[PDB]
Amino acid sequence: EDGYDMWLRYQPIADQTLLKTYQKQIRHLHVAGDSPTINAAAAELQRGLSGLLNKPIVARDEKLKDYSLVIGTPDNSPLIASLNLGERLQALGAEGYLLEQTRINKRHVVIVAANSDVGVLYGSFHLLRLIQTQHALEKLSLSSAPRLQHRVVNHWDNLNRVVERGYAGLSLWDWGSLPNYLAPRYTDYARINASLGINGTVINNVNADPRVLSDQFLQKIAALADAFRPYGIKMYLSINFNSPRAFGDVDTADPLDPRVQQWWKTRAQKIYSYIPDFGGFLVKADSAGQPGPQGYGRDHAEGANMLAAALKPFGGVVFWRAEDRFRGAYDEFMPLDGKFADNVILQIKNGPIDFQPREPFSALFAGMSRTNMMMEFQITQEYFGFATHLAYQGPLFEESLKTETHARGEGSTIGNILEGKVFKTRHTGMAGVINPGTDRNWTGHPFVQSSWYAFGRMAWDHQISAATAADEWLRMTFSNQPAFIEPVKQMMLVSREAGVNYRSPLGLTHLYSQGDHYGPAPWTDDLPRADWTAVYYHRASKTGIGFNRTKTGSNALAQYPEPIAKAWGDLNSVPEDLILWFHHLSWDHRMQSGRNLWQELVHKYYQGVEQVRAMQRTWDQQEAYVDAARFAQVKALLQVQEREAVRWRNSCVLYFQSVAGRPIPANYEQPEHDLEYYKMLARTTYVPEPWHPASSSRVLK
Amino acid sequence: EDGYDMWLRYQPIADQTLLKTYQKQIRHLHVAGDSPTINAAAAELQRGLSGLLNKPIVARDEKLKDYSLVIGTPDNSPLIASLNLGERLQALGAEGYLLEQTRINKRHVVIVAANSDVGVLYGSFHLLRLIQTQHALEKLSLSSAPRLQHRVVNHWDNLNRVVERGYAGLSLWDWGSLPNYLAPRYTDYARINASLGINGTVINNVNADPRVLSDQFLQKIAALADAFRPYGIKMYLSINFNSPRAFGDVDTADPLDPRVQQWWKTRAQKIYSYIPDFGGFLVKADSAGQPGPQGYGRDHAEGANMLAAALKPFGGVVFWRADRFRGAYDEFMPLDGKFADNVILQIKNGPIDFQPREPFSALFAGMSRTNMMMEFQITQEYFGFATHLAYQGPLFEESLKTETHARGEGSTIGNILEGKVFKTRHTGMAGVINPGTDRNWTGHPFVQSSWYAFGRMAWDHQISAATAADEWLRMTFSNQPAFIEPVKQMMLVSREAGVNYRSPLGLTHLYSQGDHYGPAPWTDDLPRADWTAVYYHRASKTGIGFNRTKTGSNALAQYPEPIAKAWGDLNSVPEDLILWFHHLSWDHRMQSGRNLWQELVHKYYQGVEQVRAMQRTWDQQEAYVDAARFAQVKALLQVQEREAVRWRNSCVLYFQSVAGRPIPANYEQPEHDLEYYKMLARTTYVPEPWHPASSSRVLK
Ligand SMILES: CO[C@H]1[C@H](O)[C@@H](O)[C@@H](O)O[C@@H]1C(=O)O
Ligand SMILES: CO[C@H]1[C@H](O)[C@@H](O)[C@@H](O)O[C@@H]1C(=O)O
Ligand SMILES: [Co+2]
Ligand SMILES: [Co+2]
Ligand SMILES: [Co+2]
Ligand SMILES: [Co+2]
Ligand SMILES: [Co+2]
Ligand SMILES: [Co+2]
Ligand SMILES: [Co+2]
Ligand SMILES: [Co+2]
Ligand SMILES: [Co+2]
Ligand SMILES: [Co+2]
Repeated sequence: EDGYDMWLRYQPIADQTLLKTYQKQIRHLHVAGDSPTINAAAAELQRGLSGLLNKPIVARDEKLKDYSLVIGTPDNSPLIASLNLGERLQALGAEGYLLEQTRINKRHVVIVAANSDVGVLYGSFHLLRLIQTQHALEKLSLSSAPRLQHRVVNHWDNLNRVVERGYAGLSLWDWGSLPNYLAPRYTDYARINASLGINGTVINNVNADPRVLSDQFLQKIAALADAFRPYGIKMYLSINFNSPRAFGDVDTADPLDPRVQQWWKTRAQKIYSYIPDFGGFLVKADSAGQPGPQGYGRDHAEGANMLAAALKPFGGVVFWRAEDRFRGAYDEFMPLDGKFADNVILQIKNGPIDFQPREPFSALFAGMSRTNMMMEFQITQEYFGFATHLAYQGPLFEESLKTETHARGEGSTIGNILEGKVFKTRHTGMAGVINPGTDRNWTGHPFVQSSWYAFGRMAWDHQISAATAADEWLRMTFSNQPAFIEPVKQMMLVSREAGVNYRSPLGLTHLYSQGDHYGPAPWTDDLPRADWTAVYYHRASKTGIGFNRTKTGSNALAQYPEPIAKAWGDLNSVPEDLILWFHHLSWDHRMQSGRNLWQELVHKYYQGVEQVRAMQRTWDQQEAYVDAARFAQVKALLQVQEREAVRWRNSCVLYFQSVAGRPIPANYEQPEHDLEYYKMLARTTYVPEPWHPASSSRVLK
Repeated sequence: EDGYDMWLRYQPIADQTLLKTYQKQIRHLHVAGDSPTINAAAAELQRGLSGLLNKPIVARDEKLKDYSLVIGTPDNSPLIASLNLGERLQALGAEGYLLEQTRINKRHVVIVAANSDVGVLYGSFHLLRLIQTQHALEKLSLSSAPRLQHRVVNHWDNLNRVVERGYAGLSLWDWGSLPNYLAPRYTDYARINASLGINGTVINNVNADPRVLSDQFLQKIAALADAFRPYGIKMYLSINFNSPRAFGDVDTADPLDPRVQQWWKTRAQKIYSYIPDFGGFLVKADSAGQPGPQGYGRDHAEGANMLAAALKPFGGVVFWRADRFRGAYDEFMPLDGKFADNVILQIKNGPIDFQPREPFSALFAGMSRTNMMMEFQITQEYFGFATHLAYQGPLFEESLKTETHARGEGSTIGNILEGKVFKTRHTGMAGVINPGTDRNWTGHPFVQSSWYAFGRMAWDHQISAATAADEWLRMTFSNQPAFIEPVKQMMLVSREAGVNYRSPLGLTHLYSQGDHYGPAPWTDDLPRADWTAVYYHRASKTGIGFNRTKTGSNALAQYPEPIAKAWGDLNSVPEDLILWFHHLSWDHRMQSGRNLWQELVHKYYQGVEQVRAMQRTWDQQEAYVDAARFAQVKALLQVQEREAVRWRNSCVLYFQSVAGRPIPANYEQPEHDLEYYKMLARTTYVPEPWHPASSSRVLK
């Protein structure tokens, strides 16, 4: 195996007793419909059932045979219509489905039924997933519908095909041969995403290139959209707010200028002439040298609404990305609550800083009550070790979605807020920055596939656990052997926390080398902005560490609902895993463990390395259950991870020691090298990413 | 089929009668030896014979069975030794081999016999190739030995994994996971190269990163060298001449400074501790802001010899890379004889820079006391990146069979390289392949054929482009004669088509600078005139061409007298080179009867028609090719035709604007005007990750 199939591995069921049972239950595949989407579902079931059941199962439209899988909607399949599903289908809406073992004219059947063709597609993938994961079909009766409307992936891909925060190869999109060459991989990409119910893609970098709106590129993009359409995936583009100027058509991009308004309306007309079901726009504006409305003295609602007005006649939406930097997004956007148009959705990262290994929830989610919102999670491992560290992100996503905000009573979880139940809003969604590439296994590190998987599962149902998604993924990707699943599932579940522990435990954050983000640099000071440095966030000194965000410091806690401000502001109740986000504490503060804060910091850094070492031992125990190639690859990558984790640990412990002046407790292995040595390693250790200039650095001392 | 196997496709022989014959001839595989290299040969034969013959053939060391393939050297295989092959075998040297149907102890056998283990490996690949190309084994008796010593590939790969002039993905070398992860692909890379007898690789860019010589990277590089070693491929590195300074160890890199001499000696000792059979260095120096000896007021021999002295105790070599036309010749000729015996001057086929046709580099006929090797380009820097179909076999054949008259008749470029003209110590050729992580290694499927042809010609420089194409098509696509003939001819015309729609008649250097994707024959006003196009063509209202005769730059005087004579005389100069050497009036009448203006138009239009004919030919092959590669090549040919039209229109309209002559009415008038094509040059996507032009946001 080389990862190309990801979790859609349609190999014969290994449990021979179970295989025989499936073979008895599904002897035929009945498909009456013939739309592109139903055809895609039929093709997936034909290849999937044939592979899993080890016999030729061909989709046919013929008189119903005993022991058939029958798929369709009441509108395209008279067999489905005859069951008179009624209210049972009503609950499923536009994208849901019902899977059920039943009878049609005394024939034994399993149905995949829906209101829409895309619901049939999603249900077909779930039916395959039940078999892939060795679940029984006898007495099957289940229905499901997605809990969020816009379930999207994001690709930070430059048109030169280098991917920003891209650790898995070049951009999938081969502009040089588009629109002429419809590569099979474009269809495989659509299959991967549709298998999770992902229904949208933003294919181009948020650091946006205006060329994507030119005819030259719209023709190429349309060819991708055509490949994606049968699988239910709408096309979206990141836009450059200054495009009217870049195209030399208008001497300003001010959204209140009628010529600018018209430029975008005319451009939307052009887009929809190529892509009649185009989803809309992703916008990064006035952030990091990206142009925006504030460049013309206008606010973000004025800019978003101008774009939204251009898209509204075509049914498009705008995904608008949202002294103490922690306070920034909330302070910028809270005054605009209620000012955005109904087809604008504010796309907000899980936390207020930037995808750090642990962040508290973004206060905007509990504060904006009159604005559509959507979550943005990161899959690509910008902060979790590129393609060389194993870091299943399921637990990060779950932790986020199940976080209680107390916005409006108990049950105001991030997930319930996203679903729209808390504040009663129109558009809902989640976006996942996946940044795959042309590597054979799409994601570089095999385990990044598990993070993509969990994100799509959770976008469908935000209460799905990291454990459940890992169990599925492991079954689908590797093995159904219980003795494999349990230890590898636990290895996955600990991997995120390991990555917190050897980098920045206890509420520490932003300790990375700038701007490449591969390795440690907790000493970083003196950049163009203080909030780019590490020292700004940790504030370590001889007496203590941490950033005071209570009422006696920046009072960022007042940005949160009262119950959260209260819990996090009191040392007696604040979780230790967030503590240094909100409190500057003396090194002698005693933690729950009985250690002082210095000792606890050291313990966590050393624990992260030990957790990696334990993952290595776990993986080595699985040799009998995994193919030799992927086995060897993951074993090797875990060796790289352990070496880097040691570098992280030694770099940060020695750095913080240099500031606190306390000894590393004697039981721990003392670093043989000094802090200067680790500063030298930070300057000289290869940064394994094509995009960031640090990978080209010739510094050797 | 996704290209990953390239030409090593071990699928059952499609001709059922032939398949049965092979199955009767090779029923067993006998391998007595067990060195890493013999094991690699055995593994290749096991997978290849099993695939091709559609039955399990397992390498064994057991009592000889009737109808066996028996491989080895006299030293490792008593069966082979028992044949007492003597002089016939020994004459094939350290890399040659004998393939022969014979008998041993009354058993019917086919032997793969050699003097060395790598010779067994090479012969094993040829044995497989005979089967793959549906050649008969009955009465087989054939021997071969390579005609050049150093048969190397070059990769212009940056350590960030972006490839310079790289149109086939990221660099293969995954530095972030090395040395720990020995990816299967590293072994497959070695297999591909060893199947052609390629015995060296320079893995990193000539625009050299000094970190390759650090312990951090040497550890990584050694892991690659380890993967390559069983396949007979030595590791080489491009070096940065300023490394002593970059490492902070010396405040100069002057090769006459004893501290510099010692720095390189110590560094070589370090390298050879990691890689005991390290091949040596490739060097690009004092070229385009690359550091070199001239930066310290020293000459290229002083610089090369300093590096060479560091490598000599370990048996390593230095591949030193060599009116702009007269540059090279005038720079190295004074140094002929001044280079050490482990220095080899690596010279591009022509004096400019891999242009679609160039006259031979005069250095090849001039340097009579210096080791030389050829450098050819496979990656399509000047032939359309990964979107154009351009088999390069004809370019390499054209070069290698060129008579130079260096020491009278018989002084072909190939004979010079081989050491038959000037007595020499080291011989070779280097091929700039620049593959990457794309599934098919080369982006465009047909770039594989160029890599193939280069490897066959490095082994035997008299192999034709046609012979190499025949083999590659059989191995890669189909053995059906009705397929082979038209697709072979399509391949053979593809180079010339790429000359014709870009720069026929001796025109050159008409590309967009510095990305090189599209036309820009109007380019003037760069920091150096010899970067522009107009410098080369000198087009005016009265004529076109560059005078390199005795009345102009006299570059022809750099060639042997019979070439200077032939090319200086309008009566004998080949028309396909004419504007390299003569500035001619537009009314000059060509052999066709057209005037030069008319002939220029005819050639540009011919190139487009040649691409359209390639399209029609390919469409006729749908029955013989798998659906996926069929569709891919079909689509790429559409892109190529669109780009060829852009090239033709841009250049014809440009030259028209200068000559002020009409395009004859039997040619289709361009869709738009010259300004429109200047706009398309600014705005047409440049499909390469490396060159900054692919990031250009210019829209007008
Ligand atoms: C795509 O830009 C990224 C950027 O690479 C990273 O440094 C950070 O600033 O986040 C940005 C974002 O989320 O837009
Ligand atoms: C690798 O550098 C190349 C360069 O990309 C190209 O522009 C030309 O100058 O040739 C150089 C060379 O052959 O060294
Ligand atoms: Co994988
Ligand atoms: Co870039
Ligand atoms: Co919506
Ligand atoms: Co574990
Ligand atoms: Co202490
Ligand atoms: Co191919
Ligand atoms: Co680069
Ligand atoms: Co030699
Ligand atoms: Co043809
Ligand atoms: Co005329």
